[PDB]
Amino acid sequence: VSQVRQNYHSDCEAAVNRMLNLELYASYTYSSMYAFFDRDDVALHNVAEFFKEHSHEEREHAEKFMKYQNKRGGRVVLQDIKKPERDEWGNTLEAMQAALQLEETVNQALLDLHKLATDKVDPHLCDFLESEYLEEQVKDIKRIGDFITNLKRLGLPENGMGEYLFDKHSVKES
Amino acid sequence: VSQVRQNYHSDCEAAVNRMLNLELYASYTYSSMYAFFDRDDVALHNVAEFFKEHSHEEREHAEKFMKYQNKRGGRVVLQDIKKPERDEWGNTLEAMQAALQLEETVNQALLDLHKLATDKVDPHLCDFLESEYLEEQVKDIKRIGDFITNLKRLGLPENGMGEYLFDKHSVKES
Amino acid sequence: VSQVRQNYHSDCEAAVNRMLNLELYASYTYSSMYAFFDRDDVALHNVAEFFKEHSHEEREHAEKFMKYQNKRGGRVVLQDIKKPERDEWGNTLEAMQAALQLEETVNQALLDLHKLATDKVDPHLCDFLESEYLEEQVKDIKRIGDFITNLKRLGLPENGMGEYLFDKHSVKES
Amino acid sequence: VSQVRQNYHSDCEAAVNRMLNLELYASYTYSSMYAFFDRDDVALHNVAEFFKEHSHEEREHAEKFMKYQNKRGGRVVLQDIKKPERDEWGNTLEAMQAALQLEETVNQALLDLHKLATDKVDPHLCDFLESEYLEEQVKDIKRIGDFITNLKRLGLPENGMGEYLFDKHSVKES
Ligand SMILES: [Cl-]
Ligand SMILES: [Cl-]
Ligand SMILES: [Cl-]
Ligand SMILES: [Cl-]
Ligand SMILES: [Cl-]
Ligand SMILES: [Cl-]
Ligand SMILES: [Cl-]
Ligand SMILES: [Cl-]
Ligand SMILES: [Cl-]
Ligand SMILES: [Cl-]
Ligand SMILES: [Cl-]
Ligand SMILES: [Cl-]
Ligand SMILES: [Cl-]
Ligand SMILES: [Cl-]
Ligand SMILES: [Cl-]
Ligand SMILES: [Cl-]
Ligand SMILES: [Cl-]
Ligand SMILES: [Cl-]
Ligand SMILES: [Cl-]
Ligand SMILES: [Cl-]
Ligand SMILES: [Cl-]
Ligand SMILES: [Cl-]
Ligand SMILES: [Cl-]
Ligand SMILES: [Cl-]
Ligand SMILES: [Cl-]
Ligand SMILES: [Cl-]
Ligand SMILES: [Cl-]
Ligand SMILES: [Cl-]
Ligand SMILES: [Cl-]
Ligand SMILES: [Cl-]
Ligand SMILES: [Cl-]
Ligand SMILES: [Cl-]
Ligand SMILES: [Cl-]
Ligand SMILES: [Cl-]
Ligand SMILES: [Cl-]
Ligand SMILES: [Cl-]
Ligand SMILES: [Cl-]
Ligand SMILES: [Cl-]
Ligand SMILES: [Cl-]
Ligand SMILES: [Cl-]
Ligand SMILES: [Cl-]
Ligand SMILES: [Cl-]
Ligand SMILES: [Cl-]
Ligand SMILES: [Cl-]
Ligand SMILES: [Mg+2]
Ligand SMILES: [Mg+2]
Ligand SMILES: [Mg+2]
Ligand SMILES: [Mg+2]
Ligand SMILES: [Mg+2]
Ligand SMILES: [Mg+2]
Ligand SMILES: [Mg+2]
Ligand SMILES: [Mg+2]
Ligand SMILES: [Mg+2]
Ligand SMILES: [Mg+2]
Ligand SMILES: [Mg+2]
Ligand SMILES: [Mg+2]
Ligand SMILES: [Mg+2]
Ligand SMILES: [Mg+2]
Ligand SMILES: [Mg+2]
Ligand SMILES: [Mg+2]
Ligand SMILES: [Mg+2]
Ligand SMILES: [Mg+2]
Ligand SMILES: [Mg+2]
Ligand SMILES: [Mg+2]
Ligand SMILES: [Mg+2]
Ligand SMILES: [Mg+2]
Ligand SMILES: [Mg+2]
Ligand SMILES: [Mg+2]
Ligand SMILES: [Mg+2]
Ligand SMILES: [Mg+2]
Ligand SMILES: [Mg+2]
Ligand SMILES: [Mg+2]
Ligand SMILES: [Mg+2]
Ligand SMILES: [Mg+2]
Ligand SMILES: [Mg+2]
Ligand SMILES: [Mg+2]
Ligand SMILES: [Mg+2]
Ligand SMILES: [Mg+2]
Ligand SMILES: [Mg+2]
Ligand SMILES: [Mg+2]
Repeated sequence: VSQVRQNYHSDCEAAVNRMLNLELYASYTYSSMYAFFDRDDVALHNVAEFFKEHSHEEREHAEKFMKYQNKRGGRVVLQDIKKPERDEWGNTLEAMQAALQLEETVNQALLDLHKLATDKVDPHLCDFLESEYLEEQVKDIKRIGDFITNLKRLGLPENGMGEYLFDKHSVKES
Repeated sequence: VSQVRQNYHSDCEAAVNRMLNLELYASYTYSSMYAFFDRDDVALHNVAEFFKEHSHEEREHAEKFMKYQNKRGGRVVLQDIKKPERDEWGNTLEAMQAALQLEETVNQALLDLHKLATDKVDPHLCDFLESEYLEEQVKDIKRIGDFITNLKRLGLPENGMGEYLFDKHSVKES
Repeated sequence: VSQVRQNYHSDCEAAVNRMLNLELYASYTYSSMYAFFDRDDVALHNVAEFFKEHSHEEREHAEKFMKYQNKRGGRVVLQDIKKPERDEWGNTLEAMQAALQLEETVNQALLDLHKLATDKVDPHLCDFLESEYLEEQVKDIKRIGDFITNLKRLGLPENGMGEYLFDKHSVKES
Repeated sequence: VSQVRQNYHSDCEAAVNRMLNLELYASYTYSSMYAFFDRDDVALHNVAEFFKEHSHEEREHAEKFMKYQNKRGGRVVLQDIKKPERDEWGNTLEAMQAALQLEETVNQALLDLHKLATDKVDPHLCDFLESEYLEEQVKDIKRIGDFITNLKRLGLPENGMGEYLFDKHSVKES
């Protein structure tokens, strides 16, 4: 047993490792989206850079779980990072719809971990999730939902001019 | 009778309280518009912020009537602030049309108060309305009429791309 | 159902709308206090400005609930904003006593919402209340209790010189 | 007839000369108050300086009527400036009560001149009064009423400590 370990349940330790893996998985999916939108036959570079930044964010969130695990005296255990579900992402609407689902999946895992931390009476883990994850998750989901509404408004998937304009005006110029 | 009161008719005092209530009512309607355009299924954030700023303006104009009332030795009497007529506002065109009607209503109440102040030979109240309200009212009505013309030009309500572009180009970026 | 909605109970959504209304109600009561202390026959302008600032704070806290509601995919539903319980507020002691009761009422509604969020296993709503409301509420209650103790010390309600001095020294010069 | 004169009734010209005299009269009364509060056996120097500043303000307002008269092609006609009604002013309360009455008298003369300008269809004279006089008059009356309320609160005329404190805290330090 680690000399620092206190009030840290084995189940929470294991769930933190799973959460670490899921954040790496999410980062990898966003990287795939980046590379798709960077293609010469897709060529929406502001959308591409949005996904690249989100890939970096998810990787940072993985690293935070690693640091957390060690702070509590748990032990980081890594597994394979599964490739993304798709090799190509259709268009900006399809990608953002997939991003929404991914954020919802990550959010459910965070909420499930909070339930487990609550069940095991671990307020430090509860605080960690609430302070570092749950609100930024809600913000990201809201942003992507807002995007989807605008892409539909712009006539995606059929309206290429709409898709062009989204890339110029809804995501930051890169 | 207040020690400061001079040339201030009871009818004007009461009409100032009604005007205070109407400005609060107007502020509340603009707040509702703000919240509508902030929805994830509406998501026109520059339009939303336009209405939020107008809500704050109308609240400031209410406060100015309160300060006025006391300066003249009248007594502020508050009533309920009625909820807005609608819970949802359709789209940017419908909202701006409602905003135009609201500004016209507020303008008519201001013009009616000026008539009353004139009838009661109250030049200080006349000056107040002319200097602090009537011209800014005309400017706001003109701005919103200009907006409506452009929203029609852009093909509202059917043309979502038009609605998107209005939000990017006609209202200030927030 | 909103595309962003996750782990958000209908009961919580409705309680958030009620909380929004209560903050608007509170703002309106403080506005009334402002106008009372601004009267020529009351004329305690630092006290007046204290209440004006608190009215603006409560309105900002209402706006935060609106933004919250939309972030979670709930729907803002507005009701009338009831006028304050009194048209005149006696003196600084009576007003501060009413302010204390109002803050206690708002605090109880916040604590009740936290209980509901807890019952519905909504940690994001719990965090929101804890991070944005509950501590600032405790601070405001403490400040007003401290004020009441000093107003009693100063001999309110009978001691006008005491009331004058409170306005010069206990609330910020405006 | 002056080469510049247009739409300027003889009655208005004469009333402007009377108004000029009244402003000089008012200035002189405030000067008397200044000298009273400067006495070694009165010695309220912030109150004294308040009245001195008001004497200078009223003299500037006289000068503005002179300039007005010439701008319209009327002719400045001066009369004696009557000494103030009192040689000594009692205490701060009595003085402020007299100041209130004086401001009310000046305000009534301004309102009477506005009525005359209205009757003679002189919008330039109306504008002049509204823009340069009527609102600053209302502000001064409000300020002095507020002062009187506070002097009563402080226990004037009997409470010397109250009178001392007013001089330190309600009027600007000179
Ligand atoms: Cl342990
Ligand atoms: Cl423990
Ligand atoms: Cl364990
Ligand atoms: Cl895993
Ligand atoms: Cl596998
Ligand atoms: Cl694929
Ligand atoms: Cl495409
Ligand atoms: Cl967070
Ligand atoms: Cl958006
Ligand atoms: Cl289309
Ligand atoms: Cl957008
Ligand atoms: Cl009157
Ligand atoms: Cl009159
Ligand atoms: Cl009347
Ligand atoms: Cl009303
Ligand atoms: Cl009703
Ligand atoms: Cl509706
Ligand atoms: Cl729309
Ligand atoms: Cl104006
Ligand atoms: Cl325009
Ligand atoms: Cl069209
Ligand atoms: Cl435009
Ligand atoms: Cl839900
Ligand atoms: Cl859940
Ligand atoms: Cl539900
Ligand atoms: Cl309600
Ligand atoms: Cl009711
Ligand atoms: Cl009452
Ligand atoms: Cl009082
Ligand atoms: Cl807080
Ligand atoms: Cl204190
Ligand atoms: Cl006492
Ligand atoms: Cl204090
Ligand atoms: Cl003429
Ligand atoms: Cl003419
Ligand atoms: Cl003539
Ligand atoms: Cl004369
Ligand atoms: Cl004589
Ligand atoms: Cl005398
Ligand atoms: Cl004295
Ligand atoms: Cl003025
Ligand atoms: Cl004062
Ligand atoms: Cl006393
Ligand atoms: Cl004062
Ligand atoms: Mg060891
Ligand atoms: Mg284990
Ligand atoms: Mg595989
Ligand atoms: Mg618990
Ligand atoms: Mg936080
Ligand atoms: Mg984020
Ligand atoms: Mg996120
Ligand atoms: Mg996240
Ligand atoms: Mg463009
Ligand atoms: Mg552009
Ligand atoms: Mg009285
Ligand atoms: Mg009345
Ligand atoms: Mg109703
Ligand atoms: Mg007229
Ligand atoms: Mg103007
Ligand atoms: Mg305006
Ligand atoms: Mg307006
Ligand atoms: Mg207006
Ligand atoms: Mg939907
Ligand atoms: Mg419901
Ligand atoms: Mg009622
Ligand atoms: Mg917390
Ligand atoms: Mg905190
Ligand atoms: Mg606070
Ligand atoms: Mg509070
Ligand atoms: Mg609070
Ligand atoms: Mg002191
Ligand atoms: Mg001091
Ligand atoms: Mg000549
Ligand atoms: Mg003549
Ligand atoms: Mg004589
Ligand atoms: Mg006029
Ligand atoms: Mg003016
Ligand atoms: Mg003045
Ligand atoms: Mg004046
Ligand atoms: Mg004046």
